Amino acid sequence: MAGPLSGLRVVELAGIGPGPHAAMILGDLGADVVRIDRPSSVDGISRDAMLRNRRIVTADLKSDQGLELALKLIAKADVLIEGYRPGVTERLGLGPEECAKVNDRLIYARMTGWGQTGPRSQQAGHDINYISLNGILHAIGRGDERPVPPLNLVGDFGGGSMFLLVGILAALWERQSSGKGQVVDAAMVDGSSVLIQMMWAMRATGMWTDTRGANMLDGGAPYYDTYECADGRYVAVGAIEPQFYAAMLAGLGLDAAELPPQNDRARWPELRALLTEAFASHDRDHWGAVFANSDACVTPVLAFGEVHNEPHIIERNTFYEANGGWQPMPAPRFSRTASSQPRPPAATIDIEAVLTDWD
Amino acid sequence: MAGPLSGLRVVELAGIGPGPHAAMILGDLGADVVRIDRPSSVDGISRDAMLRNRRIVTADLKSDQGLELALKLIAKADVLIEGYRPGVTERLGLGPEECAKVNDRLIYARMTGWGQTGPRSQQAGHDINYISLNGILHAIGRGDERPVPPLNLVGDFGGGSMFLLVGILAALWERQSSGKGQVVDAAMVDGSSVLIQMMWAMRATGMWTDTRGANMLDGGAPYYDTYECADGRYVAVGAIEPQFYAAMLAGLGLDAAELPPQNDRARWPELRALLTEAFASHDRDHWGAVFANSDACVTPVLAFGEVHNEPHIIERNTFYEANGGWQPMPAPRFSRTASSQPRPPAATIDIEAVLTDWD
Ligand SMILES: CC(=O)SCCNC(=O)CCNC(=O)[C@H](O)C(C)(C)COP(=O)(O)OP(=O)(O)OC[C@H]1O[C@@H](n2cnc3c(N)ncnc32)[C@H](O)[C@@H]1OP(=O)(O)O
Ligand SMILES: CC(=O)SCCNC(=O)CCNC(=O)[C@H](O)C(C)(C)COP(=O)(O)OP(=O)(O)OC[C@H]1O[C@@H](n2cnc3c(N)ncnc32)[C@H](O)[C@@H]1OP(=O)(O)O
Repeated sequence: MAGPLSGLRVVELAGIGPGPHAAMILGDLGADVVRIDRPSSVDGISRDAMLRNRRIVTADLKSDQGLELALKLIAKADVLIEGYRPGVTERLGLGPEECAKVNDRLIYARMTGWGQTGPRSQQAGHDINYISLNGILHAIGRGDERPVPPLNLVGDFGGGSMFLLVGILAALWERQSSGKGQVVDAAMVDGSSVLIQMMWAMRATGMWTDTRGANMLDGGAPYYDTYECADGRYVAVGAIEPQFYAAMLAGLGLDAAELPPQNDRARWPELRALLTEAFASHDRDHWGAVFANSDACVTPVLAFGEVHNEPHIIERNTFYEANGGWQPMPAPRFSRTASSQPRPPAATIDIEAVLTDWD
Repeated sequence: MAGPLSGLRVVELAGIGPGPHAAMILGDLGADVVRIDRPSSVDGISRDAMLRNRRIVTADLKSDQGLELALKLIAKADVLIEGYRPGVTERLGLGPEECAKVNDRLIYARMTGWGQTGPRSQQAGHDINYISLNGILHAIGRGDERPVPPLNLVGDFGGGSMFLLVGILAALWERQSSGKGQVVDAAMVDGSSVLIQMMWAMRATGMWTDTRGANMLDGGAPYYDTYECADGRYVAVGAIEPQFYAAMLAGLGLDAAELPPQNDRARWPELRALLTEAFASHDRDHWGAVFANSDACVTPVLAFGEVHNEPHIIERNTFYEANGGWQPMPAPRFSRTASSQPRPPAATIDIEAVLTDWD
């Protein structure tokens, strides 16, 4: 199996959102990932590209046979991933303490939103809930409107699966001294809070306020925002540094002497009005040309369906084609032990066949 | 030094955004992290909490002595992090090949937005630019408005630092088998694409559209969005699963029989209006009480300044008091080798000291 995690063995108790995303990435980087789903489920080969780089197996974990086979897989593996509510694996007989009895090398990775304990620890939730409690959601969107969810990128993935991954891999490094596994407790409410550490840093030094839409990086700054062009499509401007901002102004045709200072916040309304009228005067693809190879920090805001036509995307093979759609190639990239193209979802395998393989 | 990464040595070439965030998380988990800044920028003790769990040293990397001292660190280290444009470390004489001469075990980690090669590889940029090219930014915000940046959470951190960490720690695992380092190439345009793999998966199966504000998780669904309350504050609703949705309706006082179907998208505007009126008739904290211990997936949207007073946050110690204010405690969490509270940024030390300390 190609990639730096060749030889790493992972058991994933099938759930939704962060658990499978983390499992995907371990698979992507060469891990041997076996996913146990319920029989009531799997009516064919999966159509869900997120289940790439998997072997799927079926097993009623409520039955004693189910549990036994499961504990035999875990015995032969380096990592377990579960993202059920706290208590669920315990009650199945697949809890950490049970796992520690058949494999004290196990990295026992627990993916939740609220964490393992505390008042919300049994409440159902999704991304939007976890980021609502720690200040993140409130910071996202225009100042004249209610907050807008940043899809499920910040709680589920950035602050969720990715922290689970770092935990697993950090724990494997620990396991190199100690010869012992341990439990990784990844909660979206915690990981997302470390994800936004910069805002907490800036808040402390007076460089970030709680007012939505009134900061340097939330859309409040005219030089860090999107602009509507003549065709109704958009560009993004990120020209924070003064030298990049000056480069942007020259490409737009605006003389710096006729504008308010870049960082005179009291005159941001005027500045925005000027930049707005300028970008509105030509179409997105015009601005893409003007600013290609410039440091002006102006880029076209492409829709998903146009991404496959962008030269920089094509040339670095950020994406590959698979069963009626582009999908992203593994990230990040490795010079010597490169990942390979992901293996698509495969039909279910037998749990005995797998135990054989793992010897 | 507490945490799973005790004994890991990291040299960080000072930069902005994702590199410092990665180095911070490594530090948080107990890595020994030495950050080389330039003499010209360091003054007092840094007031940037992102620089916690560091030793800071200065050095003109353009001098003969600075280059030498730096190469002697890297000789003794496990990982190097740099986040300059491609070619920059090569020209300083700190490129991968030069480092491979003095330490074939080094994990050489390169954090960029656009990657190591390709047409955009020398273009200045910020988060908003990287996420504009791969479809992410276009998908964020309300449908009748221009896209809104989700701060710098998705390119810099979620698809940036976190992928640099996954690559560093995966490469360390590969090293245990191979005896050798390698180069990790973490590009924000790639990582953020993998971060949003769920949308590409959903797009392939006809369950995600390129129309902004018309999807299950972008704010277009009335059961996955924020709602303004009687007091002008907000709740988040995340009631995707029909059973949680039913529980929310009961708590709102709304008879399901009176309402359009949860997932009849043609009638979402109509459903939204009914839910809007309901949420508007009481204040945020009222809804917080009503739905505590519920699976209705309704949570108060707290501003940063309110987070310190939420019971669930307090009791799990998601934050600690610092210097200027509250900061996120390390994530994720480890049962056996737990992280300690971060060490605040401490004054510049002398590079020779570190070399003594390390050899
Ligand atoms: C993309 C998205 O929408 S992402 C979801 C975001 N949330 C999270 O993942 C955080 C994790 N915590 C949670 O909130 C939950 O996982 C939820 C809310 C997503 C699901 O809630 P629930 O449906 O109550 O599931 P919960 O995790 O509590 O339990 C799963 C059940 O399946 C059972 N189960 C698991 N695997 C199997 C199996 N192979 N065969 C049979 N039963 C099984 C468990 O034993 C449990 O039954 P029980 O609780 O009645 O004893
Ligand atoms: C918070 C935010 O907004 S963060 C996200 C920003 N984006 C990225 O990080 C992507 C990757 N990095 C970059 O694209 C760039 O570093 C930018 C766009 C951020 C800034 O561009 P530049 O200012 O041109 O920096 P670049 O990386 O090209 O080079 C930095 C210079 O610092 C110099 N330098 C670095 N360390 C030292 C030192 N200790 N002493 C002296 N000089 C030093 C380098 O030698 C280089 O000099 P040179 O090109 O003049 O030979």
